[PDB]
Amino acid sequence: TDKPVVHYTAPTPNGWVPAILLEELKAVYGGPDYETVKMSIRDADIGKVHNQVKSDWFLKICPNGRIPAITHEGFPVFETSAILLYLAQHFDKENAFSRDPVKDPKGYSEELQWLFFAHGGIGPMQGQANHFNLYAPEKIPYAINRYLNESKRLYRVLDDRLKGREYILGTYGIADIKIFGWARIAPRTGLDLDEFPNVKAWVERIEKRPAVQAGINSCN
Amino acid sequence: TDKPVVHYTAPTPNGWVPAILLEELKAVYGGPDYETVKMSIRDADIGKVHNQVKSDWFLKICPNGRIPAITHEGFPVFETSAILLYLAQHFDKENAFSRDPVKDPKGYSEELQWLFFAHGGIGPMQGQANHFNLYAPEKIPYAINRYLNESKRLYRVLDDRLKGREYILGTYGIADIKIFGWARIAPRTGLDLDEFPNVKAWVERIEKRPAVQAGINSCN
Ligand SMILES: N[C@@H](CCC(=O)N[C@@H](CSSC[C@H](NC(=O)CC[C@H](N)C(=O)O)C(=O)NCC(=O)O)C(=O)NCC(=O)O)C(=O)O
Ligand SMILES: N[C@@H](CCC(=O)N[C@@H](CSSC[C@H](NC(=O)CC[C@H](N)C(=O)O)C(=O)NCC(=O)O)C(=O)NCC(=O)O)C(=O)O
Repeated sequence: TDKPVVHYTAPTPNGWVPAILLEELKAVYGGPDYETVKMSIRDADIGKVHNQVKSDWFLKICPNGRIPAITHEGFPVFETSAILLYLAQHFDKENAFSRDPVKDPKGYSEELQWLFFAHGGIGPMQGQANHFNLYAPEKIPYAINRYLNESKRLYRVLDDRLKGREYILGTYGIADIKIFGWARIAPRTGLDLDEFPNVKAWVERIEKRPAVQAGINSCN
Repeated sequence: TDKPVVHYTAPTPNGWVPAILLEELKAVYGGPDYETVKMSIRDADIGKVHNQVKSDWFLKICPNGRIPAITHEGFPVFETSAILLYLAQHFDKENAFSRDPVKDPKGYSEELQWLFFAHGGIGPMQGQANHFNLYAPEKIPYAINRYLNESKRLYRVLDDRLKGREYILGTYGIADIKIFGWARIAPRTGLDLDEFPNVKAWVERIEKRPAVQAGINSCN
């Protein structure tokens, strides 16, 4: 009775996103279902909790010792954007949320470019902004300013891409889902989404999807 | 003298990597030939040099205003890893350096996972280590140590992956190429590669390849 997909996750800008896609897929195709394994991302739990991202058994699934990761009938996939691509290729047969590499090589490339932009830019830089507010023991203005300025620059790139559209590649798909995990916590990072009104409306359009709520809530 | 790919680049851990793949492809297939446009990545040059990453004309090719980017018969691709994937899909017809998404969905997924690992882990974090240790106008020991330590953690993940192997996914390919651009300057960043002897031997075997040297040199 095991589900075909197991999602190892935590309620975070990265952990929400495969669950969002899984719920979107279910709403369209009727499946697949998934099992959720809630993992500790607290360094104070290292060694002493089985479901903890540094525990060795989990490194066989995600060698980086971070969430999210999935297994699909035993096959492991780590890194948010790679998980989204995997799930789309295996379950999104009508291309509702993703572009086909064979029939749409240029559109597929576009999708990869925006995923990699988020994966190398928004996620890392907004995460460093969060680091220097929440976790660094001292206030370090050089670093706080560096990462807030860089996050603002990246959100301007995103806002400009959203001008004249409702979604990054026109129709809602996995590039929106990846970025949305971070964009919905942008205010708490110190960005003003009212300064990026295309981004703000896009976050609101996605937040109101029932599958998005179900995916976020599955991580709690 | 036809050049169907134009590579907008600079001699940097990201700039080298598409040129390396282009030269690997040229050695196996006899093409594609390419033009190199050397771009200033310096803020001091903004508005003062035509070939500068924040120039409006370039934002039409790379909306993030960073190198590398390519055009292929006019079609733009930005983000190192997305460029590698595009060039592989379009020119690596015998899959000498890359896995096919249709014929090898598992291997293709693994390749994406390691590219995304590098793109969200090694490049961003080693780039921050370089910023604080090498380029910032003030020395901030907390930040230097944070990003040197995180780089070391990421290199330990890579070193353990390379145990028992010569290349990340068995045969040399685009996942190695992506990380190699950063790993070859790890000593400069501040990592002692003797502490990562699998990474060290892997850097050495890749550095010796004539196509690698040709790609690196093309960015000067
Ligand atoms: N590139 C990976 C990133 C996954 C990731 O960062 N997972 C986090 C929780 S998401 S919460 C956001 C996360 N922050 C952290 O993980 C903070 C702790 C970390 N050790 C540090 O020192 O920064 C971050 O900034 N991410 C940057 C990015 O997405 O590029 C995790 O498991 N952390 C546990 C641990 O590190 O032990 C992906 O896309 O899947
Ligand atoms: N994710 C992109 C990154 C491309 C990139 O960083 N390009 C750099 C040169 S490569 S040199 C390595 C680069 N450092 C820089 O670009 C230093 C300047 C920057 N503004 C800063 O303050 O961080 C870096 O750390 N990159 C992190 C990563 O790869 O994730 C660039 O054009 N800089 C000009 C500019 O910013 O105006 C990719 O993979 O293509």
